[PDB]
Amino acid sequence: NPRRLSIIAESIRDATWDNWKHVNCDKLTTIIESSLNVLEPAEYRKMFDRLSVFPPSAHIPTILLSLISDVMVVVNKLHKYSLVEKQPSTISIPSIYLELKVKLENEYALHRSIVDHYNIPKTFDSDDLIPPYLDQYFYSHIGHHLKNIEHPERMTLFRMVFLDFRFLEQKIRHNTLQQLKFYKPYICDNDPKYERLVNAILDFLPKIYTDLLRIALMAEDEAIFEEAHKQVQRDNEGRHAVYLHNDFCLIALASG
Amino acid sequence: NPRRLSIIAESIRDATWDNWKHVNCDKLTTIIESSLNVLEPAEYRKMFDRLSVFPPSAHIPTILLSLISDVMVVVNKLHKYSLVEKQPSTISIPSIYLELKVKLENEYALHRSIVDHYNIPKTFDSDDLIPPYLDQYFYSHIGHHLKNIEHPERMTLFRMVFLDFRFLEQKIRHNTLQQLKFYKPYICDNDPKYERLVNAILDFLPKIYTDLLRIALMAEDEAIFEEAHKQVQRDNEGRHAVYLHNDFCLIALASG
Repeated sequence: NPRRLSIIAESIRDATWDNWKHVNCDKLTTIIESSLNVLEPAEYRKMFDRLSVFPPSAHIPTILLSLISDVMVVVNKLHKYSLVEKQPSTISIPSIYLELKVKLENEYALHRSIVDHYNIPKTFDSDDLIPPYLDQYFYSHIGHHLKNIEHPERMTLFRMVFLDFRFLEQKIRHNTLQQLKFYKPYICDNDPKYERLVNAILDFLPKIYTDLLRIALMAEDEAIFEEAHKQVQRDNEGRHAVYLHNDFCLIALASG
Repeated sequence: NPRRLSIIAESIRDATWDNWKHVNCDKLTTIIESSLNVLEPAEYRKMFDRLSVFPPSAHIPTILLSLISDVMVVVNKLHKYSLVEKQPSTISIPSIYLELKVKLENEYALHRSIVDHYNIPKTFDSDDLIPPYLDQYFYSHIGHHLKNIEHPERMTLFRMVFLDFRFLEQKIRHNTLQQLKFYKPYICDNDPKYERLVNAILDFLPKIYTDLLRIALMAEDEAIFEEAHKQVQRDNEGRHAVYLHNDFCLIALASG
């Protein structure tokens, strides 16, 4: 937006990166909070502060905010102001409102939120490894929250040691790098056995019903086949995001 | 009207079912009451609240309105305002104000109202099993009131054991269709021994003075013949719809 660019440019002359992200946390936050001041604080601001846990680029279902027609009427009026855009039927937030104001101001509800960010995903456990995930939230945003809560859920709920979530993520998303972005920045104290085992998994992961279990059989060195057994019991690079009508291709000299 | 339609569409666009009947409990109930603010609670609103005991869309007799001529002029001026249309002398109620206006707001006058709603039919009892039911109200309301009060009065005045209701309702409605709607859900208050007998007679009911006696004679395991003996002491589906004549007809392909 023009005002953010103008204020950032003016701040830079009096650093291109310090004033770009660090400074102006007390000038821009002033005007955006002045705009915020229109809302009734008791009911609205608290619900807004509940929303800090979401990824900066994220869409929000109604049940999650309900945990954290009253809720839908409330979000309706907050949208009516200019603070929460609803679409048919996830809901998202303006970033200019998202990553600046509530980023600065927050209580320790994060834990009460984040355990709820474990409470409902734990309920989303099915007989098989087919849980009713949400396409954008349960597939993507779950990694942040599961890393936020604790370690042991990392070796179970992200199903990296499992196999089904791979199929779910791949088939529902079209696509792969967006998983790697969650495969690398998600390696915490998950012990030597997994630190390294999931790294061996990740080395193979970019290299590509019965097909998935058969290919898991090859990685016998990893426990992937170990649970592929229970599942059956119960081209280096390829682009498909462009579907059809393509002619020619070529590659950067500088390997870029 | 183009007020409830407009507000319901607004609420739905801002769930087609929650906003249909469940939501708007604060915005369809304010307006449905704000319009009624021109009245007084001493005489009008009190009896109007008492009238909530009646079905969502049905009638009200003069005498039963009396026990729950002053009432007559009261409902006359209420008709004048806009509360209770008076017709020749059955009287019916608007469904909007009976249903969405007074359902949420109700004081515990139901006990006296329903005990009176039992007392009047008990007074409306004869030596034989011919009670002085009014044409429409009593036939369509004694079942509800009996289910409201207790099971033995249902056992008596439903006349599942007696045979006279089977004649009176069928020959005063033309049909037994609504008699089946009485029998099917009104099972709760009795005893399961009576309930299985009512199940058997309910199964017998859609299949079909002295003729009724002969029909009841065939059913020997039920008390209907047992009472039919005192009454005399003291086929397949048939519609009969258009009163002039009928030319052609057919059944839907999907049995629908």
